[PDB]
Amino acid sequence: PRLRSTPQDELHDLLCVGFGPASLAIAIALHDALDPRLNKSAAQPKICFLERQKQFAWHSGMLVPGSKMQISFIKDLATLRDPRSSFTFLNYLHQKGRLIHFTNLSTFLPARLEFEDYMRWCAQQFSDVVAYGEEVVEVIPGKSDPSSSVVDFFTVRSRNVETGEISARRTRKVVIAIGGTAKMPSGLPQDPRIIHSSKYCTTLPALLKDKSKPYNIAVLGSGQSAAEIFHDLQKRYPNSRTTLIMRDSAMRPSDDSPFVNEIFNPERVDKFYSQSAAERQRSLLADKATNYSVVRLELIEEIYNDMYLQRVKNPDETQWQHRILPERKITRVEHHGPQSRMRIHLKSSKPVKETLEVDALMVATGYNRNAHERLLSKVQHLRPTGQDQWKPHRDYRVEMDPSKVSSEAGIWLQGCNERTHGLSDSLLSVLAVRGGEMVQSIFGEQLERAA
Amino acid sequence: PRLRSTPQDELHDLLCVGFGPASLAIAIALHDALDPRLNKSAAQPKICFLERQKQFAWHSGMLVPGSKMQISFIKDLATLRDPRSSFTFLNYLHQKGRLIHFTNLSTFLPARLEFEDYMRWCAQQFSDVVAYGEEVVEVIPGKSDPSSSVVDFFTVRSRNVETGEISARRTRKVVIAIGGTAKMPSGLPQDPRIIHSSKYCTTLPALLKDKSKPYNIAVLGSGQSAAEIFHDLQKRYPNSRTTLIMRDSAMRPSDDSPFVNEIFNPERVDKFYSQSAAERQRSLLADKATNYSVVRLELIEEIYNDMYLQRVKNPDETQWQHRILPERKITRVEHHGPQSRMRIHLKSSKPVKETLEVDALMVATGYNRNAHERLLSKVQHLRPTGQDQWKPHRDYRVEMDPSKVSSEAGIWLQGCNERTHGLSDSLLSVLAVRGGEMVQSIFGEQLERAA
Amino acid sequence: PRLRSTPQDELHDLLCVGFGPASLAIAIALHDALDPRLNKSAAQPKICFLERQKQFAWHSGMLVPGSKMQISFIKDLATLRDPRSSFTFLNYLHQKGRLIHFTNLSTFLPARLEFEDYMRWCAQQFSDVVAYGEEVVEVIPGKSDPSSSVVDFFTVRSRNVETGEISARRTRKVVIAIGGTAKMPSGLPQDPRIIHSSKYCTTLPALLKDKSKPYNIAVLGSGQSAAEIFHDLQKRYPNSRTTLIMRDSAMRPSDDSPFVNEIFNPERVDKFYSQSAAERQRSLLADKATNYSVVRLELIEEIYNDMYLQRVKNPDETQWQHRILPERKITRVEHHGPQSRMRIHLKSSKPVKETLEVDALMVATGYNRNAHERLLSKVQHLRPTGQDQWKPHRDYRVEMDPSKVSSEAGIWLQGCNERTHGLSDSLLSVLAVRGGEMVQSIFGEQLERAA
Amino acid sequence: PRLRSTPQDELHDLLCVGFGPASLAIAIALHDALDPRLNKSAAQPKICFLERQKQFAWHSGMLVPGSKMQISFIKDLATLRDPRSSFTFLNYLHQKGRLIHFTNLSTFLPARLEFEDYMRWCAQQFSDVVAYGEEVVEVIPGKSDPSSSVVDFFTVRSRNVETGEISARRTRKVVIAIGGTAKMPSGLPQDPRIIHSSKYCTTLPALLKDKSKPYNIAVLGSGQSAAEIFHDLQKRYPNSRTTLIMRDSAMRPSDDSPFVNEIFNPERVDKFYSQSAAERQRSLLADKATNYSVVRLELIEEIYNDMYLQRVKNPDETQWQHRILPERKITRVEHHGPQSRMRIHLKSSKPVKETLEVDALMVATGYNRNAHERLLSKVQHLRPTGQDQWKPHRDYRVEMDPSKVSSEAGIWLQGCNERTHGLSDSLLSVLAVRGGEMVQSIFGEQLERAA
Ligand SMILES: Cc1cc2nc3c(=O)[nH]c(=O)nc-3n(C[C@H](O)[C@H](O)[C@H](O)COP(=O)(O)OP(=O)(O)OC[C@H]3O[C@@H](n4cnc5c(N)ncnc54)[C@H](O)[C@@H]3O)c2cc1C
Ligand SMILES: Cc1cc2nc3c(=O)[nH]c(=O)nc-3n(C[C@H](O)[C@H](O)[C@H](O)COP(=O)(O)OP(=O)(O)OC[C@H]3O[C@@H](n4cnc5c(N)ncnc54)[C@H](O)[C@@H]3O)c2cc1C
Ligand SMILES: Cc1cc2nc3c(=O)[nH]c(=O)nc-3n(C[C@H](O)[C@H](O)[C@H](O)COP(=O)(O)OP(=O)(O)OC[C@H]3O[C@@H](n4cnc5c(N)ncnc54)[C@H](O)[C@@H]3O)c2cc1C
Ligand SMILES: Cc1cc2nc3c(=O)[nH]c(=O)nc-3n(C[C@H](O)[C@H](O)[C@H](O)COP(=O)(O)OP(=O)(O)OC[C@H]3O[C@@H](n4cnc5c(N)ncnc54)[C@H](O)[C@@H]3O)c2cc1C
Ligand SMILES: NCCC[C@H](N)C(=O)O
Ligand SMILES: NCCC[C@H](N)C(=O)O
Ligand SMILES: NCCC[C@H](N)C(=O)O
Repeated sequence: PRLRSTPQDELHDLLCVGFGPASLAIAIALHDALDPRLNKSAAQPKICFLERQKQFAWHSGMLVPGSKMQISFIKDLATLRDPRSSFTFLNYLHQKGRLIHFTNLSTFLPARLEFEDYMRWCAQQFSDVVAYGEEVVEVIPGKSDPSSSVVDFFTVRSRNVETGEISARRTRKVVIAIGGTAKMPSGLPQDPRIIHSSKYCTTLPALLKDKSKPYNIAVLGSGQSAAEIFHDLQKRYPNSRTTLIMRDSAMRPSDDSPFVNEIFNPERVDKFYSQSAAERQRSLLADKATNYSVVRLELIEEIYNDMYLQRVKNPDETQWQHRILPERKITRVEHHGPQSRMRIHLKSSKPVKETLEVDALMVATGYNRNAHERLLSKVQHLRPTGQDQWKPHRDYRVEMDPSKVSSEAGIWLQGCNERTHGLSDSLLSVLAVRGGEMVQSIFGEQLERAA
Repeated sequence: PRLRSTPQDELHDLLCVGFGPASLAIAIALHDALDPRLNKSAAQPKICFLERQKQFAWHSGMLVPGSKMQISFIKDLATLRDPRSSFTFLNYLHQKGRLIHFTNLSTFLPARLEFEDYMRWCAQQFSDVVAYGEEVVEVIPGKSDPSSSVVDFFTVRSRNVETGEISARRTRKVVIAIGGTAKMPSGLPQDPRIIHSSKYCTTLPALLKDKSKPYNIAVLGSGQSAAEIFHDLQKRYPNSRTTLIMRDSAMRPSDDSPFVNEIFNPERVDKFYSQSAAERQRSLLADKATNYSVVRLELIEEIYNDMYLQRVKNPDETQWQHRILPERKITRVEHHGPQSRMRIHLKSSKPVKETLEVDALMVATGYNRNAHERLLSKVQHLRPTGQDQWKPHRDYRVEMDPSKVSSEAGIWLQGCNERTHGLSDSLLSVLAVRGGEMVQSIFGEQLERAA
Repeated sequence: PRLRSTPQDELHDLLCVGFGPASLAIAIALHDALDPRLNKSAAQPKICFLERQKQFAWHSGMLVPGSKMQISFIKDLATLRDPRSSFTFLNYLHQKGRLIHFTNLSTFLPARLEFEDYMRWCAQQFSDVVAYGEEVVEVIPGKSDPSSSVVDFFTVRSRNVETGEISARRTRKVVIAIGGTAKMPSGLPQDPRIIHSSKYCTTLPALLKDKSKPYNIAVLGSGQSAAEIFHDLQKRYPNSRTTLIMRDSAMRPSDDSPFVNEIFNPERVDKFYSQSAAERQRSLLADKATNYSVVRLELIEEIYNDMYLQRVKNPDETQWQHRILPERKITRVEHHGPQSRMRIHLKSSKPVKETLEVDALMVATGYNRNAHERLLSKVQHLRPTGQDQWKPHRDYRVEMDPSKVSSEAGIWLQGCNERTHGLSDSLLSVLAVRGGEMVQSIFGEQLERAA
Repeated sequence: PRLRSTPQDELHDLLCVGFGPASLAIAIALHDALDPRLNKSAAQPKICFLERQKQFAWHSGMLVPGSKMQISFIKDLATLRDPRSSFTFLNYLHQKGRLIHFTNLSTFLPARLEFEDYMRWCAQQFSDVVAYGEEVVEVIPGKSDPSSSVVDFFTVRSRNVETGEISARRTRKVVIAIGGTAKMPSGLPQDPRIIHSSKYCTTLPALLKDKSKPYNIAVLGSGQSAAEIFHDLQKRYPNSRTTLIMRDSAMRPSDDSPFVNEIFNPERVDKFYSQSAAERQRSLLADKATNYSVVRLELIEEIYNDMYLQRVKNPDETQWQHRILPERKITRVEHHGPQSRMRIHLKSSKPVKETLEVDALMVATGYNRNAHERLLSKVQHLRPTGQDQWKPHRDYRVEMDPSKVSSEAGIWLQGCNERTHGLSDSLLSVLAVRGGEMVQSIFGEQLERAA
């Protein structure tokens, strides 16, 4: 099958906000559900994806040279749902003439560059139904009978990133799959020299143009992003003096041990979801080291080894080209001085220390997943009376007042539901299976008519 | 699609001798070629497989506990030809409800027990076209016009392993895929206590019945089979005294390094085949350590570690429970004595040493691949005049005198062609791709009519 | 030098309670301080060690086959203080004729069996100054002038483990290095079938005598001890049905990552000690995963793999020979029934489940380090007024009222000071350096006279 | 003890030619034999070492960034002889304040930079007895009674590398420990752009000065040196186009498997030496993959991975920045052209291909160990009549006619005796033990007088 485009003016069955991996997994699952080769029961649903980037890209600001996936390739966008799918990583390799060559690597962990290209190869097959350069700015409730008190569609308004014009599309069902936004410490001032990890590859080279210059560059944080940037900077700027600032005492290893890791299994979502709010909070805390503020062991070991080599060359740590400053917090940033370097004031992170002069501060402090709140502000009144937070059901559809919203209309959330669905929610871990679940939840009636 | 059985009395399009992995890969490729889901161009060919075992089994005498595949699961019976195939290892796992669980192991190397079950799961889907308990004993030339000098079919005669009756099936094309036979040193006498590695799991427990008894058991050889048996015996018979006898100075590691390993790539068969006899002989020798008389490093290290632990317990090697005797050869076996133990006489393997008294000698000396010669003795006269060896073309069809044999008739060899096709010939390495190549070579005309 | 014995009746310079690794490291450091070859400045101090075991043994109840050290051999009993010492692991190997052979293993982690033998080899060299089979039962204050209010020696009373007779030795200085006692859940009743991990190898075989019998054996806990026992039982009793009961959701991996692991460095003791009580408590919690309720990754992976193999054989987890039951707690133990099996009642560990019938319950719930409290009850009054807990100084000497105790008398604690000295206190990590520090603290005046 | 210098004019007991690791191990063993702390039996022997380098350096032309030892640190210059020695790698680390830090790396394989510094630290302690900048040019026989026919000393003549003046020293005993000389293919012409691997770090940067320039650089060979240079060039010159030319089909992995590796054990020298010439030749061939024309697996895998990444970026191998050209041999080098690039003509190495234009050719073709022949030309007549090759005894002393040479005079060879003493001869493997053996062989009489 081949998904054809729907004219902008027609009522859509589904409109998806964002075309990152989460939305792409839904597109793939729909294709597969409509394929007679895979689904024996298999008109076309009217679907559109809106993506603010001008083309498909996966965390392009963090495509650090040599960076690797932290998940088995088997957990791609189709395999766990159907290994026979044309959208598996192995079939992508076969199509590229690279399958035997990848096999000879004996690794489950492709370069992030390669995995992005896999997803790009998948994404390109849906170009007819994806509108790029469209930033969704609001979702507005709609009534086919404006005199009634029942909402039965939604209008999704997006802004063209190049022209700035506003387009509207109407749909019975909306999916919001917009990932996360850069989290910045509230104490830090705004400055072109202060840059979030998410914009590392895309904006730092424009600030620090000469790769041979002895720049002083600090990195704030101790998670995977902070470690990757710290390590890369030492290769990208060979004569630089880099400094890793962390409030913890040390970089800590990610837990990928097999029993613990079973929390990422697709079948575990049912189990997690059915737990109480207290139990879910308890569970997420207990398993935090699988995902948050943690670094892959291999990378920790490499950075440690690099530090040891500095010790061999010079026993005085204060003279090392690259340094780590643990149990520190930034208390003041001077950035109005005549020189191109900022002055960073540090204290102990325990409940006055040194001063650093730097050309740039990379801030690897993670992400927030609350941007859907702003997009859904105008539909908040459709929630049950007195409810001031969106409550996703197991099938990811948000709860709305049944007396206010028709059964045929709804809004689903994707990627922002860790609190209710578990640690796998924001990752690639369950995307293949979740895509299949989403297609059933959204298009079930049509698929049942064929079944 | 589903391959239906052909009545014994009808002329077959293809008859395959053996239903091990090589024949199974052909069955799978044919299924896939006939599947409209995978091949858009896709009556049924008349096909039968004859297998001497009573059911599908893969080296059952060597299904040693804990034994592992020495090849990536990606090199299964379909993936390298088509990752979308229902016969991939990953789809097998999915069907069994085990895919996520295998993923969590982070290994490319399943237990041999698991891989056999994968192949058994594949094999069971062809039960309608496989006759088990049928040992093929001869291939006889046939002439549709007996007064002419042109052969245009073959009669394949098989012996029922239970009843002993002789059945005949006629076919235009024959494939011989019968693997290897046990290679035994010519100096060794016949004795129930002298057993080839291929019969280890199936016959040794019948000889040495009490698992707690202090048996003396020797193992001859230094390849993967010898190492696996040596290591297993120490677990199976905890109180036994085992001795590894080898003519080499040491167990040597298998070469699985990535550049060298590319010799096993499916596309390399073309390159190898087109080389001269001298070059091919040279090439096979240079790369011998990838496959022959070699042990997986991990297993060498485990055995070595076990030996070290014996040293900790006792510094006198002569007192060790389990011993390795390198650079030795057996010169005499006494096995007519009144006691249940044989007397093995050893000398240096260099161009008189000790004596061992043992309850059993496991002989792990490898395999010969010449059994097709006996089966094809009655068709030898169809080869070009003066040719006293079978010459497989690139497509595995043996050369026959075109003035004696019709273009529609032929015999293909599988698994015994290392001399012409390379080190991957006897392994699982190229089976998926080779199956596809075989289906084209044998059924091409029919498939072209559909294409 | 060679430490000669002191007659029981003479006033000792030092008496050490316990001859485990901590006391042995002090003996070694004293030898080394007195050796002219190592210390250029170098009468004999009057010293005695009292050990309740009949000979040197290191956690003999947990010398599980195949069990390994969780610390580099470089952190032996001398190397970190002086690599030239005759008491290094490498010199032990050299003396045994095993150095080259160990080198060829390429491991930093010897078998626990080997490391015990290293320590036994060290211990045997101090046989003249160690009294075995002597259980210290009390430390009594002594006054050379009984009419005065100043304590200037201590009497250490011990009970002969064979004869039961009481011996007394007088000393100016005492070291208490008695390790830990078995920690048992308070809810469990006393029963010969309920056995702590510390008595696994020494007492379980006496209870379950027939190694081939299909016993049901449970294990309580999820730390290294629980994992080792769980794994071993499956080898020791091949036909048994084992069950691992844990309150956590999963076995979690030990953190041995290099930055975090620096907390075990000898120089870090100064840093840890100088922190506030609050900071120390915070620090110990943050780094808990380096030592407590954690399993070596390799062992987790092996157990996981064994579980997967059960899945291959049978997809129904309830039928598996060996099982893990996570998030469970024991609420009732029935052990008065006519059968030889106890009935264990389980519930969820979250704030009624199944029932198990077992022949034995192995309880791997860790250790307490409070036994010094009982031994020092009669000297408690020498602490500063109102102080109801022993307060070790940096040099491990407990604080006593200077107006009550002479400067030449004192009591040191070893191995029970994690709260004040850090996570390395109970381990082998800092023993070499700590031994040297202890010798200076205790014998400094004599050593200064030579210096 | 401290070895004092001998005036140039005095008769020496020993003169050693070369102060690389082999001579340094002798110096260390002598120190240790004379140390009362280690040898209880312990005037000073008159000794001098002559070294052509201006200071101690270990293969400085191949101190490639990130390069690692291929041998356990335990096989340092003392440990296998005496772990108590002050000259062990661990004691070096302790002295540098780095022991705990190295321990935390969990590696047996220090950087070559670190190991050189270890050896430099050892070497500096013998500065009084080492004359640097002295290139030995000949050994001349000497007779204390010139009218007699008996040689009883040797004169060693050396050339000052700075002034060019000739100095002579007289000695009863000589050791030649001069390592190897650069082996170059005889077909290659002399050119500043054609450089042996041994001069990579020291001379290539002087030829290719701009690290950012898009140079074309070829590497000839497929051993460890060729792989290290190939890999490093890609980092040193990021915009370069590198090409690895090899006559073999692939880089092959070094055999470091534990049983095979036992050939490097010090005790194995006795066993190897006592074999016949035929057996020794056979043995060296069988074990070639442990040392010659082989690459460490880890490095092969890294290079392979780098090649795969090029494939991801571009499926056309001809466009890759860095390429490997297997089964090739150089037949013509054009190097008289007006451009700065040479033209290299390649053919198949099998019994016309492409053309490469390159700025430099690195030639990693190994070493010869025959330079002692030139130095000993004037003493050849002292060998038994008709003997045209030097024959080292087990103790490394060359055979001389007893009627021509006094028992108190002799010449020993070190590092060039693989044919007679085995594969460990040229390596660090047996240096500690061999040093001890050499001290006994040379100074035994003096040491026996003390014993
Ligand atoms: C550097 C990095 C590496 C990672 N690597 C891994 C890994 O190895 N394995 C793993 O499982 N997880 C990984 N993750 C986790 C990651 O969250 C998932 O891989 C994945 O990106 C989640 O997909 P998503 O579609 O939910 O969110 P995203 O990938 O963020 O996609 C959301 C999309 O919505 C678009 N969008 C946002 N706002 C709007 C708007 N208003 N209108 C229109 N479009 C909009 C964005 O442009 C984006 O394309 C990584 C995360 C980071 C930051
Ligand atoms: C113990 C062991 C482990 C191995 N593991 C691996 C591995 O991990 N990876 C890998 O790539 N290679 C491995 N191999 C190599 C092995 O040769 C292939 O895996 C595979 O078995 C080859 O398949 P085949 O069909 O050519 O031969 P076989 O597997 O031997 O199958 C031939 C079949 O023909 C039947 N047969 C024989 N004679 C007759 C007759 N006269 N009439 C009818 N039927 C007959 C036999 O019963 C058998 O079923 C292993 C080999 C051994 C011995
Ligand atoms: C199974 C196990 C394995 C371990 N493995 C490691 C490892 O790999 N690495 C590591 O660093 N740590 C390990 N540890 C931590 C362990 O605590 C230390 O290795 C070490 O045992 C501490 O030595 P110690 O002398 O302080 O205590 P102990 O080893 O317990 O020694 C105390 C001694 O005092 C004796 N004693 C007790 N009471 C009396 C009395 N009243 N009178 C006389 N004598 C008495 C005891 O018999 C004992 O010999 C392990 C612990 C366990 C339980
Ligand atoms: C790049 C490289 C890396 C290696 N790494 C390892 C390793 O990891 N492990 C290992 O076991 N082996 C290794 N080797 C093997 C190596 O041969 C030994 O490590 C070691 O160098 C042998 O020591 P030697 O003293 O015999 O020879 P050399 O190290 O070559 O020392 C000989 C010395 O004699 C001097 N000399 C030469 N001619 C004269 C003269 N006419 N007069 C005066 N002085 C002279 C030289 O300047 C030199 O200092 C490596 C070899 C190379 C090339
Ligand atoms: N940060 C990525 C975590 C991936 C997870 N361990 C999984 O297997 O799904
Ligand atoms: N449980 C033993 C921990 C040992 C510690 N990682 C150390 O290196 O000292
Ligand atoms: N090329 C160095 C080889 C070192 C050798 N495997 C050894 O252990 O001595």
